[PDB]
Amino acid sequence: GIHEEMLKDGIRTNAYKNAILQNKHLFKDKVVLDIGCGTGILCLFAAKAGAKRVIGIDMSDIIDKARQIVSDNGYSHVIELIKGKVEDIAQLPFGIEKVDIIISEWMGYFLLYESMLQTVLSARDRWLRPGGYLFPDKCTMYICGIEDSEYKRDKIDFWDNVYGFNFSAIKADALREPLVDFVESQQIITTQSKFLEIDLNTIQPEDLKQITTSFEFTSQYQEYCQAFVAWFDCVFSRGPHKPVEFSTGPFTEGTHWKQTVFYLENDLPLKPNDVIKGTITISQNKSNHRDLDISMKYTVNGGAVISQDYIMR
Amino acid sequence: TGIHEEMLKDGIRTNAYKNAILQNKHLFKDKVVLDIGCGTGILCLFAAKAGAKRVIGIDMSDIIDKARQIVSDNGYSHVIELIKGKVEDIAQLPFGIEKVDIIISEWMGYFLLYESMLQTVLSARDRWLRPGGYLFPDKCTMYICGIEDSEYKRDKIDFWDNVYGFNFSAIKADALREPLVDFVESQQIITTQSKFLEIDLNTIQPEDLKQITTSFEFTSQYQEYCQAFVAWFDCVFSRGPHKPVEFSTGPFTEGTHWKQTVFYLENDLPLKPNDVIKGTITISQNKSNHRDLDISMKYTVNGGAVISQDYIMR
Ligand SMILES: Nc1ncnc2c1ncn2[C@@H]1O[C@H](CSCC[C@H](N)C(=O)O)[C@@H](O)[C@H]1O
Ligand SMILES: Nc1ncnc2c1ncn2[C@@H]1O[C@H](CSCC[C@H](N)C(=O)O)[C@@H](O)[C@H]1O
Repeated sequence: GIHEEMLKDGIRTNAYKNAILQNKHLFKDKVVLDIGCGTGILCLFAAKAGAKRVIGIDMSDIIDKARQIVSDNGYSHVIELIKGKVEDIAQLPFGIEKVDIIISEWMGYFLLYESMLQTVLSARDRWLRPGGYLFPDKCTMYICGIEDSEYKRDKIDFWDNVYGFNFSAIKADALREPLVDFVESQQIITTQSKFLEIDLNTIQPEDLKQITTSFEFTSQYQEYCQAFVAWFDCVFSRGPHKPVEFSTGPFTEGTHWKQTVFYLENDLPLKPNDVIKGTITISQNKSNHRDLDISMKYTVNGGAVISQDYIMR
Repeated sequence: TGIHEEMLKDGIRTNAYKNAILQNKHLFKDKVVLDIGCGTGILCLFAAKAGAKRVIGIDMSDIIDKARQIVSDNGYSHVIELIKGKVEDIAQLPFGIEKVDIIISEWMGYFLLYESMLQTVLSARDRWLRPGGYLFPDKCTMYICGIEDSEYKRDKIDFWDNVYGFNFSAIKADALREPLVDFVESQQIITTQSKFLEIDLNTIQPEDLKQITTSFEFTSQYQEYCQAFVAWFDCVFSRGPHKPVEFSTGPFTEGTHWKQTVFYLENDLPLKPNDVIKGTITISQNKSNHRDLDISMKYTVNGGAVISQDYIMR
């Protein structure tokens, strides 16, 4: 079910498609490895671009349907597929020990949740020759404040009266869950703050154990603000002769990632030119490591510190 | 927890249960009530508010903890007792209770039967339900008809012929075997509706569910191509209410969270008005995953040659 959503993600798939096939001279005779190949669509892109040898890794049984897809499209001699977790691979096949390029569809929701980032960097440190390329290599995260009163009454305030009963005991866990959904451009009531940047060319895995950063944006209206919305941008920076990018924000057409919406326990009554400045800290949950802890502490006009904690479960 | 928000925001479903219970307070008053898969306890609260003397909720997930608080918060701790565990693992009901007067359960799965709690409801009925007790709800019937759905068949099935210039037809086979759980507009229905299954939880034996064999018949009303069949189930709170309560999950009423189940035809049927599509459906537990649903169809158009298709709901 995943790969239909992936392949129907036009904005996503076309970005990878353009960055690969629009630099055929770059790819020709290179050895390419594709972390999480799935149906093999990107392996097919690299092979079509001219790669001499392509390796796909994938842990599910989708590896089987991919072999057939690749055999059907006449690249079985070029594209070699391995079933398994990257972390279980003794050696790449055929005694290959270095690769020229690493391809991965690794970005999760909120970029980092259930992402393969920690896997890509492991394949990068094990196999990527000095100066190799990563498609993609650079991500920046943004955030801003929105007016979203209709949805906050519906997903948050709803538990105060459920068929006449008082279900407020759930209200806390509703606020703790960030919402993955689409936000309309009209709802934004502030400027946008860039609060994180990952460069897979240089970022070291240790620098991900706990991420500490901050954000700043200014309100433009006298308005109550009920949530913050984050999203990430992607660049195939190094490799193409002109850069390729796609966004997951609300100013362009949607991707399957949507946006991430973070509900404020108390609405901030903002006035124009109010300065919202704050700290975000992001780390893997202590108990279930596939969960994402995200803590926020912020102020409005250097005022008292509002703090909220979120778990992406 | 994502399940229970979805369940509770399903208005058509929750109000049917709300109506079947609170509209018979004289029936429920002083009864002992059992709730299979109580969740947040909303139905227990319906039962307690209805006048029940004792309500018991069973649930295997940890949501039972939040339900304890919700019950205490709405002032029913003395009525409603909650137990954590699988119903099939409960040694005895609490307090030395050995029989109950009413069983409430939200058990219906997708396509009514896929990953349904039906066989759990039935052990709880055979273990604890007094002779002549009530099951909320007790009778479900399934319907089927044929639709015009060419735009979505081109998009969900024909998509695999060329994805970004490559040939992905190897995916096509498994795409057709997977029934689509989704909403279909009534406007697309091009045939009469065939009722092809009926379950009465008062009398059905669990064994009679391992393999269900039945049939269906519906008539085309238009000159039109038909690309899929759509099935759905209705629910009735038959015995207990003095005027019956029901809700549907079909495309002529408001949507519920179950939506509809769509069965794509490998070959489109060019139908004419008054064509008769008649067939056998058989539904059985998959051999490899027992929680997977095998669904087999063999049918004709005007008694012509037998078209047959097989599906797995995984
Ligand atoms: N640690 C790991 N080792 C090997 N494969 C992994 C993995 N973690 C995730 N995967 C695989 O990565 C895939 C990500 S989906 C992306 C598929 C493909 N690159 C495309 O764009 O269409 C999943 O199919 C999953 O099976
Ligand atoms: N074998 C089993 N034993 C106990 N609880 C079960 C069970 N199988 C499913 N359940 C529970 O049944 C619930 C069904 S969801 C329905 C919740 C509630 N009755 C409502 O309508 O709002 C789930 O919470 C699940 O935890």
